[PDB]
Amino acid sequence: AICSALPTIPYHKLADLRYLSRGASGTVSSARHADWRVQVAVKHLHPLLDSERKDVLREAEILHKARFSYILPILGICNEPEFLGIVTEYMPNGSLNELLHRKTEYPDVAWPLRFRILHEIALGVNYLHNMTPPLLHHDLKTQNILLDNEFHVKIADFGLSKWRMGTIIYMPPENYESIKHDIYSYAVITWEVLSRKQPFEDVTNPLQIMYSVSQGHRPVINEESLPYDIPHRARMISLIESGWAQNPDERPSFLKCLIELEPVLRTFEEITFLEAVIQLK
Amino acid sequence: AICSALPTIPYHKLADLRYLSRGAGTVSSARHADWRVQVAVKHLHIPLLDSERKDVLREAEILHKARFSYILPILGICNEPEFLGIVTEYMPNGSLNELLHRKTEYPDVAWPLRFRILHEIALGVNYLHNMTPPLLHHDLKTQNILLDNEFHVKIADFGLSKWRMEGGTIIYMPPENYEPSIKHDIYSYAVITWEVLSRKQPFEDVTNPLQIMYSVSQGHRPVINEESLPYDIPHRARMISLIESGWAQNPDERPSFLKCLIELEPVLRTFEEITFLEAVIQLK
Ligand SMILES: CC(C)(C)S(=O)(=O)c1cc2c(Nc3ccc4scnc4c3)ncnc2cc1OCCOP(=O)(O)O
Ligand SMILES: CC(C)(C)S(=O)(=O)c1cc2c(Nc3ccc4scnc4c3)ncnc2cc1OCCOP(=O)(O)O
Ligand SMILES: [Ca+2]
Repeated sequence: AICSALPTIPYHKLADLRYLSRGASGTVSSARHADWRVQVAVKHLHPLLDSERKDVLREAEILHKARFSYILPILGICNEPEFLGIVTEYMPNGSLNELLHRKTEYPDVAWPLRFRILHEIALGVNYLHNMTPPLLHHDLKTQNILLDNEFHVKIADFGLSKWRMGTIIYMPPENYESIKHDIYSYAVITWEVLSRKQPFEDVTNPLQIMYSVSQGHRPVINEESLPYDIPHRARMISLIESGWAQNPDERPSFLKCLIELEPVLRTFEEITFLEAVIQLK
Repeated sequence: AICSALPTIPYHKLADLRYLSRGAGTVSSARHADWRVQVAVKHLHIPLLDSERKDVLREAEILHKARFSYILPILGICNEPEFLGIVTEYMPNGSLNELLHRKTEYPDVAWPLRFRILHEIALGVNYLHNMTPPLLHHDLKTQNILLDNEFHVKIADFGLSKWRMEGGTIIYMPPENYEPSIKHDIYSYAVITWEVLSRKQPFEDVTNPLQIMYSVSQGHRPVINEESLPYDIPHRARMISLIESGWAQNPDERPSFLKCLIELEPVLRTFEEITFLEAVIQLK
């Protein structure tokens, strides 16, 4: 019956508070804890509403309960009449979205690192699904896979997460009008990691995406999207195709997904991961 | 308020249970059958005394409560009539002790990494001291500073730790702790700093540890000279000053970890980011 309380952080302890980004989830700022002498990230509201207050506390409780090696570590809650935010560790290398799509900043993203990121996303989500009761993330995207100083994964944005009791490109078609949601989002992420392409890039209207996916269309699998030189290409296409299956029942569990990925990750020597990171800006 | 429960891990979920080391308990590596991750298990030497049981659950609770970036992350408690242990993340690069003293395996341990390790030990301990009530480690040693895949620090062994409200080595113990304090950890930290910068065993020339205690109680400390600490150590003067104030005979004259961090922050900024990655690739 061992319990841990989430610390409360007085707002005045957050020095050098500097805006990072703004989204549907909230505003993100970087700061430094005055006493802990560490860099932190604060996901705050930035006009006060008590409905938004309950949302932030809900997210903070989920993150506190869901602590694991591949989940964004929550450091405390900053709860004041003036300000409200979730204080977490600062991820110096940002998101998987930027790593994949900022091609001038990152001309090369070595295969070992790409596969390690995919393994760690699967490890993080599997942990969530294995909790009592299971936690389902329900908003996985390359924007929510944060990367620490050594490009290790930290899953963020627990705003839509649910206890099993914006963009639509990662959403399973049955969700337009389930434990099998996250695996679908994961198959799209996998495709995106291996291609460095935006899913449905040639599609201008998101209603056209939604209609196509509802009819069984998926991001294109060919020589141009997934080149023949991808290590374990056949096996990876198989995983992607089972993950984004039209029938949710036919999509694998993250356990099955990990049992498949484990022999692939063992083909890479340990030093090749370190070498991949040192190559990166 | 927001509370988190420490998961309970059935023993049968720990596959490939292999012995790592034994000490004042036993540490084994395993893999979680459902989580598909490598874990470390600090368990009792396989007889189950109810006094030893309370000790494990006490440490498990301290580790759960003390979660931070530089503290060994607890994953769960394995509590069964058959077996009892603390399940944590596996630290693939072992301890600071091995890094420093396994000189054939590691001929060079670059200065940036050494300073980063010292910064992270100070960050970890400072966090403990800043809790309400403060947590005091009371058993810091190079054997208890574990190193992850990229040689980032994780402080372990909370067995002697306390809330400010048989064993081994005494070389990190302040002389006032000998016979029957918030200033204990800073003393252990000064010895660790000396050890990191020298790659030498404190009081190497002294065969008997009781002779060490007699020496320390008299005001003797590990030697500070050209041979122990060469003149080519980056920020040598500043570091000697930190070490000497940290292990002072008078506890009142020892700095807080905050003061220690405020001093170390400008030193760590002198090193370029790539030098930390380079230091780690050299060690592989
Ligand atoms: C995602 C991004 C790269 C556009 S960012 O917003 O600039 C960013 C976000 C961070 C974060 N976000 C967070 C914090 C708390 C919670 S509670 C649930 N979900 C969250 C998410 N957390 C940690 N570190 C972050 C770092 C970020 O960017 C890195 C800085 O980029 P740069 O200025 O280019 O060096
Ligand atoms: C310290 C060592 C290197 C001699 S080790 O014993 O081989 C070791 C220990 C680990 C650990 N210890 C632990 C576990 C749980 C608790 S609860 C409070 N304190 C602790 C401390 N935890 C995590 N990883 C460890 C890794 C260790 O070995 C390094 C790798 O050795 P090898 O497999 O031979 O390469
Ligand atoms: Ca070597």
